[PDB]
Amino acid sequence: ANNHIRTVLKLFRTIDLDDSKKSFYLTAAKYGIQTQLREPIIRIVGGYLPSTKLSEACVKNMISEVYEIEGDFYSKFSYACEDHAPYSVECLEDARDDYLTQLVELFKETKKCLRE
Ligand SMILES: [Br-]
Ligand SMILES: [Br-]
Repeated sequence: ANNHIRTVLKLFRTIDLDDSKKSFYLTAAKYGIQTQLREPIIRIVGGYLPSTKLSEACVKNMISEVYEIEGDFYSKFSYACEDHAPYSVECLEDARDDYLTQLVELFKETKKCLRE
């Protein structure tokens, strides 16, 4: 219900990816989080009855893993980019598929623990 939506949106708003990173990188990283995690989780918890207990521990662990997954994306976009110059669109594109794959796997695991 809308109480669960509020709780989940507030937790997603705590995600700080470092807004001084390249604008086009942040656009991609945030869009992946939005489309692979925030929107599908909001769809799920919006359907709960208002009295249903949502596992905040489950959502908070999901948030923690987003930082790890985005940090990996950023390293491969920048200094650890192998085949192209750091910050190049090739580096972003070359790392983006795996970033999204990791977010999809995190979504699948998070779904299992959402209900307390
Ligand atoms: Br949403
Ligand atoms: Br329910």
